[PDB]
Parts: sequence; structure tokens; C-alpha cells
Amino acid sequence: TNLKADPEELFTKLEKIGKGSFGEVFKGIDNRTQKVVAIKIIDLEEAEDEIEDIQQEITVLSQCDSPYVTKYYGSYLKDTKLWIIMEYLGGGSALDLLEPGPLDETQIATILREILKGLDYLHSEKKIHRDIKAANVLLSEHGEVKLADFGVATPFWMAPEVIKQYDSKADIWSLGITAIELARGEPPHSELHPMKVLFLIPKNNPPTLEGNYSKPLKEFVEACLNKEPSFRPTAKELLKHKFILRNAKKTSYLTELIDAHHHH
Ligand SMILES: CNc1ncc2cc(-c3ccc(-c4cccc(C(F)F)n4)cc3Cl)c(=O)n(C[C@H]3OC[C@H](N)CO3)c2n1
Repeated sequence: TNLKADPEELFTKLEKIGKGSFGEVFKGIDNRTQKVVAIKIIDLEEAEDEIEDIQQEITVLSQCDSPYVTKYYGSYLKDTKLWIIMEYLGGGSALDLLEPGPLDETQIATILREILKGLDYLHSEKKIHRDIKAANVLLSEHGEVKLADFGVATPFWMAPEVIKQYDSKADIWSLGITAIELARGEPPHSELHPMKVLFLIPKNNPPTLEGNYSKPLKEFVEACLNKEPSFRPTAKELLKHKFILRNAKKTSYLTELIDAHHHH
């Protein structure tokens, strides 16, 4: 973390793009390159007991070099504020893109395929994302799909073994939930109080994808959502799952989904 440079000279802060973990996030401009960046600003006075988790996510992101993981550019300390600079992805989150209407299975498969490419990278690197969900999947304006908002090392996407206090297979369960979310708009139990979901996930049979979806998609979900982690496939194996192979297409096609969200 750069303690000497002034981030307010280096970056032009623009509009908020939502509330993130531990701080507010803004669209911004790198004044030297004119590239758009995402800027998270954390008040270290207000968020004292969480600084350890902040440095941990900074460390993890700095160790990632993948087309499928949002790029980290650095961080700056100015007075009491920590500025964290990331790649700006103009397509929004996958969750955002659900809003105009349902995804088709080509769009679902393409997004899941790219998520799997990111999980394959992280797991090969002995990393766990820990918070796979549609809101943490970001798209570039060209349709590229990247992971963001790693979980710290809300219950709806959590694997049962995580709740009961796991390895990379936890990400595979969360991917199954995310698959349901991309198909249906929300994860299982989304109508229920989170404290109820905390005991339902360990006690109940795993969720299934309900509705008029293709059997390969239902089987993709079922394969991820096995209570037994060792019975879940790896990200590598799921990249060859028939649902992915028969339905995923070029990521550039997702610009149609991005454009639809702007006309909505
Ligand atoms: C809409 N386009 C877009 N493009 C890029 C980003 C990049 C980030 C982002 C993420 C994480 C960190 C970070 C790094 C280290 C430690 C910590 C943590 F300890 F504090 N955090 C820094 C940044 Cl800058 C971001 O919040 N958003 C908005 C976000 O998208 C996902 C949704 N779940 C909530 O809103 C983005 N949005």
C-alpha cells in the first residue's frame, strides 16, 4: 500500500457505483492514462476491527493474474482513508443483468462457463473464492466475465459444511446456487429469514432447479449441489459438463444482455 502518493491527484473520483464491502465504491479516472477505474474508499477510523480482513483481500487479489479475476491496481492511504483501485467493469454484475427479464440457457451457460474458468484458476492457485454469487460476478462492456468480492476467510449461497464450520468444493456448491439464481432470479429460500436459512441448508436435502429448464441444466445444478463435497465435481470437470458444452457460446454475445439492461 502506497503511503507517499496522493490518490486525489492520481485519480478523479466520479459517481458512486454502490456500497461494497467495508466502504463506498466509485467510478473514477486514472488521470495519467484516462482509463476508468473502480475506487473503493474505506474510512479506517470507522472500520477498525475489520482492517485485517481488508489486508487479506488485498493480498489475495494482488496474487491473482487471470483474465477471470478483477484486476487489482494498488492502494493508497490518504489521511484516515484507504483508497483501493481496481479494474472498472462497465457491464455491471450478473445480478444486475437479471433485472430486465429471464436469461436464456445460452446466457446462463456462458456465464457459468466463465465463472468456472475463474474457479479453475483460483483452485489451481490453492485459493477459494468463498462468495460465489451473481452479485459478485462482474462483466466488462465487451461481455468478459470476471470474479470480484472474495469472501472473508448472508447465508443463501453458503455450502452446508461452511455453515457448520472446507475446501474448494465449497465454491462448487455456491456455483450450483448461483446457477439456480441465474435461471430463476434468486437463490433457494430467498423468501425466508436468514436465520431460518442457516439451519435449513444443513438439515434439508440440497435445493433443486424447479421449472421448465433443460435436463442438462438441472443436472448441472444437481451435480454442484451434493451435500457430500467429495461428490461434487471439480471446476475443471464441470467445464466439460454437457450443459456447458451444448449451450455456452462466445462471451461477446453477452453484450446483447448488457445493452438490454441499459434500454430497460
Ligand atoms: C460495476 N463495475 C464495477 N467494476 C469494478 C468494481 C470493483 C469493485 C471492488 C471490489 C473489491 C475491492 C476490494 C479490494 C480489496 C479489499 C477489499 C475489501 F476489503 F474492502 N475490497 C475493491 C473494488 Cl474497487 C467494486 O466494488 N465494484 C462494485 C461492486 O461490484 C460487485 C458487487 N458485489 C458490489 O459492488 C466494481 N464495480
